[PDB]
Amino acid sequence: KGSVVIVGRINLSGDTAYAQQTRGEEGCQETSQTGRDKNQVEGEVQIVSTATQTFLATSINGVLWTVYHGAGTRTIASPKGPVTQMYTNVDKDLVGWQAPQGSRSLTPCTCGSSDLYLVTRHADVIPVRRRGDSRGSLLSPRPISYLKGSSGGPLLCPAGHAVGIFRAAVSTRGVAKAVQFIPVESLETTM
Ligand SMILES: CC[C@@H]1[C@@H]2CN(C(=O)[C@H](C(C)(C)C)NC(=O)O[C@@H]3C[C@H]3CCCCCc3nc4ccc(OC)cc4nc3O2)[C@@H]1C(=O)N[C@]1(C(=O)NS(=O)(=O)C2(C)CC2)C[C@H]1C(F)F
Ligand SMILES: [Zn+2]
Repeated sequence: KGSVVIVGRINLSGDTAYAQQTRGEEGCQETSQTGRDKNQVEGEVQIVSTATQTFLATSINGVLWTVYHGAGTRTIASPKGPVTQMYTNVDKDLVGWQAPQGSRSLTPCTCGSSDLYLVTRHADVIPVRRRGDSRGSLLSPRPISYLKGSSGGPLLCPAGHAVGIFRAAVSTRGVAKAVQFIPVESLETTM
């Protein structure tokens, strides 16, 4: 199987969040096969792809994290070739690689806030009220299509620190009312 390939990023550096593509589909396919990606990486949230799926990956404490149901056991493409996973935990739906050079890492949240913000692959910043260790409710529910492809993205606190990794959606009749996530403390324990 090919490598996971970084194909873009969510720019959060300014006052406006927006998605940027850094590699098109043909270059993605070639890069997945070789595992050799010479593109410069920037930012905290990467848009990633395999031959068959696209989703997100988030750098926290020097590790690029994403979901097992997107990446499986795959390597990630890098300037020196394929890089093997540093963490794999199917029971948490969690994988991680060493963060690529040029990426910036989020810091784990320590403030205990229950007012969260989910960042999607379309650079929507969606307010979420935390409802448990691994769940939060959308303040404004919306069709699940708006969340598809955003697994591996971050939930952030009001200070912009990482609270969790988006894993699954709670959907009733196609409407997403809540999200389910990997708490950052599970990542910290993994580390
Ligand atoms: C394979 C999809 C996974 C499945 C089902 N799931 C759901 O969300 C479902 C749906 C009904 C919506 C389908 N909800 C749902 O279970 O809710 C109930 C409340 C929770 C409690 C259960 C959590 C289970 C998490 C999970 N652990 C796994 C572990 C190992 C594994 O090994 C193979 C596969 C695993 N699979 C898992 O979950 C996930 C999903 O779709 N995640 C999102 C996404 O965007 N993925 S993606 O980027 O498009 C992608 C698919 C390209 C990568 C965020 C949504 C976005 F769509 F909103
Ligand atoms: Zn915080």
